Amino acid sequence: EPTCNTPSNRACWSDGFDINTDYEVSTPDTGVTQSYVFNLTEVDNWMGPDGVVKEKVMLINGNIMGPNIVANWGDTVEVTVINNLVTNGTSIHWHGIHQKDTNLHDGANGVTECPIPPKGGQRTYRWRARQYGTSWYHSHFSAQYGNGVVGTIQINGPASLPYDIDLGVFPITDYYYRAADDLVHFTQNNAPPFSDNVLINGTAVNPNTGEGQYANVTLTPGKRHRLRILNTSTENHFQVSLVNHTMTVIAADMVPVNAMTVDSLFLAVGQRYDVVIDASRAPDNYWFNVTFGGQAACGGSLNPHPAAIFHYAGAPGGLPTDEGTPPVDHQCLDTLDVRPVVPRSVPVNSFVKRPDNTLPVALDLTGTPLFVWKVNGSDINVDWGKPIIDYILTGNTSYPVSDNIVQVDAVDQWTYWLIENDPEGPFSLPHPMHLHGHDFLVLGRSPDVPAASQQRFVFDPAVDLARLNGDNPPRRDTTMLPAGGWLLLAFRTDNPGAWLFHCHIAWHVSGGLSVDFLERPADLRQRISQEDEDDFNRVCDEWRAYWPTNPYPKIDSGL
Amino acid sequence: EPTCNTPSNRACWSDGFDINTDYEVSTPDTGVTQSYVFNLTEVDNWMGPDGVVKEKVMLINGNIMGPNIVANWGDTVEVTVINNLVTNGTSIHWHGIHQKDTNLHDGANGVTECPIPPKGGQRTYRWRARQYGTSWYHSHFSAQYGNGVVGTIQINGPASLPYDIDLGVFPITDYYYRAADDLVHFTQNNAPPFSDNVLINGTAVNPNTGEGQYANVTLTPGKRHRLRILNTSTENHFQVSLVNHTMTVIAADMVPVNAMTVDSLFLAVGQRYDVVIDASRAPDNYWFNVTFGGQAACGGSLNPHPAAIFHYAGAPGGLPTDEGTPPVDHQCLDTLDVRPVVPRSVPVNSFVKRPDNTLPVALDLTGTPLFVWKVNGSDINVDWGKPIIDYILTGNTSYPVSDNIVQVDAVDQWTYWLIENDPEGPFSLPHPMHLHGHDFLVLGRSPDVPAASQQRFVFDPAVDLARLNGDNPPRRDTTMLPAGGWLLLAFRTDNPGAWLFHCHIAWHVSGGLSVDFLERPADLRQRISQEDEDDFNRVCDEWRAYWPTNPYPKIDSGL
Ligand SMILES: *[C@@H]1O[C@H](CO)[C@@H](O[C@@H]2O[C@H](CO)[C@@H](O)[C@H](O)[C@H]2NC(C)=O)[C@H](O)[C@H]1NC(C)=O
Ligand SMILES: *[C@@H]1O[C@H](CO)[C@@H](O[C@@H]2O[C@H](CO)[C@@H](O)[C@H](O)[C@H]2NC(C)=O)[C@H](O)[C@H]1NC(C)=O
Ligand SMILES: *[C@@H]1O[C@H](CO)[C@@H](O[C@@H]2O[C@H](CO)[C@@H](O)[C@H](O)[C@H]2NC(C)=O)[C@H](O)[C@H]1NC(C)=O
Ligand SMILES: *[C@@H]1O[C@H](CO)[C@@H](O[C@@H]2O[C@H](CO)[C@@H](O)[C@H](O)[C@H]2NC(C)=O)[C@H](O)[C@H]1NC(C)=O
Ligand SMILES: *[C@@H]1O[C@H](CO)[C@@H](O)[C@H](O)[C@H]1NC(C)=O
Ligand SMILES: *[C@@H]1O[C@H](CO)[C@@H](O)[C@H](O)[C@H]1NC(C)=O
Ligand SMILES: *[C@@H]1O[C@H](CO)[C@@H](O)[C@H](O)[C@H]1NC(C)=O
Ligand SMILES: *[C@@H]1O[C@H](CO)[C@@H](O)[C@H](O)[C@H]1NC(C)=O
Ligand SMILES: *[C@@H]1O[C@H](CO)[C@@H](O)[C@H](O)[C@H]1NC(C)=O
Ligand SMILES: *[C@@H]1O[C@H](CO)[C@@H](O)[C@H](O)[C@H]1NC(C)=O
Ligand SMILES: *[C@@H]1O[C@H](CO)[C@@H](O)[C@H](O)[C@H]1NC(C)=O
Ligand SMILES: COc1cc(O)cc(OC)c1O
Ligand SMILES: COc1cc(O)cc(OC)c1O
Ligand SMILES: [Cl-]
Ligand SMILES: [Cl-]
Ligand SMILES: [Cu+2]
Ligand SMILES: [Cu+2]
Ligand SMILES: [Cu+2]
Ligand SMILES: [Cu+2]
Ligand SMILES: [Cu+2]
Ligand SMILES: [Cu+2]
Ligand SMILES: [Cu+2]
Ligand SMILES: [Cu+2]
Repeated sequence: EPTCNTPSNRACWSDGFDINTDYEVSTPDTGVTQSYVFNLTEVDNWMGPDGVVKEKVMLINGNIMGPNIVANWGDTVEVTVINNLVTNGTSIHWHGIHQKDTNLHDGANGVTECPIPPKGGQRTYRWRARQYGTSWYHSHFSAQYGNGVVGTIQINGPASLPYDIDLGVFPITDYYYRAADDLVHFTQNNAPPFSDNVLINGTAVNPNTGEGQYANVTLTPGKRHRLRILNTSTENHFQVSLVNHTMTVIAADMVPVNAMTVDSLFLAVGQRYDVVIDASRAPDNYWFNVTFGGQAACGGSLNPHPAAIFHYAGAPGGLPTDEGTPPVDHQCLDTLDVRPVVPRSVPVNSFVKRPDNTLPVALDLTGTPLFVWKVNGSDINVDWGKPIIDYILTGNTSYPVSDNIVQVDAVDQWTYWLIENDPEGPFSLPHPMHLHGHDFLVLGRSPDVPAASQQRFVFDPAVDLARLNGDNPPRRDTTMLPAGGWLLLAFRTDNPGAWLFHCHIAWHVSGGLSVDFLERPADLRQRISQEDEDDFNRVCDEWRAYWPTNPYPKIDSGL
Repeated sequence: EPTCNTPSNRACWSDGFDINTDYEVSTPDTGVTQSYVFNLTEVDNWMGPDGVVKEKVMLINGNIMGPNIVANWGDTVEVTVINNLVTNGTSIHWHGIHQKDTNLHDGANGVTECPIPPKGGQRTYRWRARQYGTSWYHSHFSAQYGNGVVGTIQINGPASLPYDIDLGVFPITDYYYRAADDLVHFTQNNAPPFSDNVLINGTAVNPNTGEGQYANVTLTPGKRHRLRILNTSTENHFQVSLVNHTMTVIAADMVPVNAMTVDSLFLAVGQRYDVVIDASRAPDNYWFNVTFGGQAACGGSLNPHPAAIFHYAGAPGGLPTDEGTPPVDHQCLDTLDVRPVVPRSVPVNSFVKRPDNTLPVALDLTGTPLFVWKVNGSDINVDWGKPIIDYILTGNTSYPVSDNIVQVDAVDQWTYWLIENDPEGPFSLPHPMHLHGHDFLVLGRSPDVPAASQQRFVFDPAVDLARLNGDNPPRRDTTMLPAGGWLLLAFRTDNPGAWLFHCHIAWHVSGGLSVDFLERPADLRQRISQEDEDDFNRVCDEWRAYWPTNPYPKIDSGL
């Protein structure tokens, strides 16, 4: 609960708690729990928001996304997930949510937990709100969030700007007619398709039948407005802009940033950015355009102009008439100009490339299926019925090779990670790289160049040390790995558990694009409570019980 | 020679020849032969126009391009080609030059001749210029033209518009510091690289050092000028545009067309557009920009802004100052609005797909190397030491698979060809499809989408007969095959010959992307002259004899 957060002062929140408070080491005690249930059901022949009937959808409480969770900073959020799907396991991952000492509530099935069984299994997740900002939650069961298992989190708190109205979440998703497993088998041997449409907060028009409707957001004239924009796509990466208006980014993912005003923004998959918009132009209807760039290397759509309408309150109705101007091609690259409100510094001199700090990504085309993704020479392939948490608990330390375990014992230390992008391969792609348990610092990346340019860059200290940023760099949970090049990441081992680090393109992690940071194993066995350990075996026993009866194979990594 | 061709009336040419004559059935008798020699040699460590030193080049008379051939409508062109390369054969193909019953001069090694042996090998081509306009010549000995065995052709004749100055040729080319064979070798297992630079009339600035010079054309203020723009690249497809000026296309490849005024034009490898430009703007310097569109699906260059300077005679020196606006994205597609001055009509109310009219193009990844191109189940591979003409002349009619033979017996009839671009494959790229011996009709294509939009079209009678056009359609020798799509074209069988039909990207034809039209083979043998026969046999003799002493392997189609 806030006591001094007001339109005129958003930086303050409670006594001793504000925009300057280091939220990773200090949280509010509110005593308040927001409770939620997620009841999942498979719908066949469902008539989607643009007119088109889909073969099958996977639906939370029978809507297009689940419940929009809202808690305040300091609260707890508890969610009982009941899986009334026909065949599918599930497991809800809370994206952006650090899980500080609650690794078991992470929802990375095969890693932190077995999936809840179909036809009625259930499980309560509970975690603390030690961050405030905009994130979201979705299935990590192979690519099922692409079927509909997904929604948003708003955990309210201080902002790095005053604003009058919080317009609330504005999520954006690529939207395909073919269901998520059809799409996985399809991308095992074939280039990912253009999305059939892009939904904006649930809705979009069919550029071919005219059915459906635009998102319609009403600005109070002369008021400033927080809008919380997200990319919930399985694959599209997006570029966004508001015709005749600037957007001032006040946070990226769930990390508040100094005010940074811009004409457009790239959001990858899993990215979010909260922004203020000042309704100070002429009363009217303005397009909100979704565009794309980086020469389709990070997706596009058969809808050639996905859009929403921003309508000033008092102005006539109907559609915008200024088409606007195209934004700068952002080239499948996020902006590294953002600067956290709450600093971090680490040194960006000393750097040595060695096998224990380096994650080489490589598309193997010489197997079956054609498109297989490998980190440090192995495609991930978790065991759904034998998560890493059952190894931890039963004391087994011989993790399979499939598991892609990257072991980190150092306690509370900064660790630097070189992620390499198939500099050697036949070709290289944009990958949206995202970390569970943690926000990383984006120390640096290989030169910014058009995405489809085939140029290949190997980290060199002679030239690349000079390019690193150790002084309050971007901190967030999702960033771009450059086409044919390299990302230099750093994270503080401040959270024992098994924490995935993967590309967030549903087809890519599906095909092998993951690691598993085993972060501080022995500490982790101790901080896992009896209620979690016990709930872990129940769900695991039932699943293992469920699994052999299931009429369909596992046909991908599990993630 | 012309007797009435003046700036005010370009349509006339001489007594009985004019812009309306059907140059495919009627030619001037001038009795004039224009003679040329091409003395080809290997130079190692050669400093290119942009200040950068290449490992190896193959040049014609010690320059970056060979003689600029020039002649009147009617004459003969007779070029002795003396091969003073170390290791490689050569065979100079005259591209856009139909070779009316001069098939053994077409310069397709493996098809119409053996390679001219290295170390003083020698052969003289003669063909009649029964077509005026702009085209070009280059090697066909695998990818050798990527090294410098290239140049251009201007057969003077009437035009579709009056103009005061012929600015003469302006060839545009991708420019790669690596040597052709290495590039071949590379693209066998890797996406093709963006060019290191683009040369315009033979020159470019290096955009990393500034060394070199811009191409620089003077305009006589107030005058109408004709520029004969060509795309001579191994790969890049280009978009061009003149800042603050229009261009009127008065010809396409060697087909004049009715005048068509545009803002910018797309040229695929091989293509040519003569245009008219009126220096009617303010006296100044303007950038002529080469840009790319179609989402790098057919091109890119690491020079961000290849440009030349169009300088108005009388205005001052220095660089153009108005940077201008990017042309439209032409999506890797040639324009089909173009109308030949001498029209052809065929029927388009009536088509049926069959094996015998259907070219299925296929990228095959299942083998060695990674990237093999297949048309109708087979990657072409010709035999430099037994050319299909040694078959026609030995009455041997048992052609290997490899040669990708297409027997068209019909005498002087329209034949229809459905070309399919891997609608089933893992992905599909545009291809510049080039027919030897003929100009084709472009009846049509799959409809026009973004080049990387992943869309797959199969020709459909129901839907696609209303998209065809038998009423004077673009006529030309190169046109685009759409990514995942199709193309329908036609030619008359008025030329007994063996005629390659292949994608002009050096890499893809090196890879297998060809067929061979064995056009009216019975007709062919009666028509080879004693001197053509014996000369073909001589060269074949010295090639077959040279070949066992060649130190490198053939690694590619041959072509
Ligand atoms: C989870 O959900 C769907 C249930 O429909 C499964 O997807 C189907 O897989 C079958 C068997 O491989 C295919 O033949 C169907 O085409 C798929 N249909 C759709 C609509 O995707 C998937 O197999 C399931 N995975 C598991 C292990 O339960
Ligand atoms: C914003 O979205 C709008 C509406 O979807 C886009 O407007 C379309 O513009 C195209 C492009 O010329 C027109 O042919 C359509 O008729 C427009 N739709 C409407 C309803 O006006 C708009 O172009 C987007 N603007 C930008 C920069 O992408
Ligand atoms: C054509 O000429 C070039 C002349 O060098 C040959 O190219 C070389 O090929 C060898 C053998 O694979 C390589 O080691 C060299 O690196 C190549 N040099 C360059 C710069 O490309 C090529 O083999 C010749 N081809 C034939 C068929 O004789
Ligand atoms: C056309 O070509 C010029 C040739 O390089 C490009 O213009 C710029 O080059 C100047 C040299 O004057 C540089 O300062 C700029 O960085 C380049 N222009 C920019 C930033 O766009 C030019 O852009 C090309 N323009 C067109 C018409 O698309
Ligand atoms: C899930 O929703 C269904 C409606 O389809 C309802 O019948 C059922 O009781 C719900 N499950 C639970 C335990 O909430
Ligand atoms: C959007 O909603 C507002 C407020 O209720 C209304 O003024 C307007 O009619 C709507 N316009 C659109 C985008 O269709
Ligand atoms: C990559 O695997 C190698 C070789 O097996 C191992 O020595 C190395 O430390 C691994 N690196 C990472 C980053 O896990
Ligand atoms: C070819 O050019 C060379 C120099 O490169 C010259 O020596 C030679 O005489 C010329 N050869 C012929 C046959 O024209
Ligand atoms: C082409 O370059 C040549 C030099 O070989 C020059 O004489 C000519 O005028 C150039 N063409 C144009 C259009 O500038
Ligand atoms: C281009 O040539 C013209 C005509 O000779 C001259 O006026 C102009 O200064 C030249 N410009 C450059 C940059 O070389
Ligand atoms: C394609 O191949 C088949 C042989 O399977 C043949 O029947 C057909 O004539 C071929 N099509 C063309 C145009 O070559
Ligand atoms: C733009 O995205 C892709 C293009 C491709 O060509 C292949 C892929 O996966 C194997 C891709 O993801
Ligand atoms: C843009 O052109 C290509 C892209 C690719 O990714 C592979 C290729 O194989 C030849 C290509 O030609
Ligand atoms: Cl996370
Ligand atoms: Cl030709
Ligand atoms: Cu996520
Ligand atoms: Cu996550
Ligand atoms: Cu990826
Ligand atoms: Cu994840
Ligand atoms: Cu050619
Ligand atoms: Cu040709
Ligand atoms: Cu091709
Ligand atoms: Cu050819």
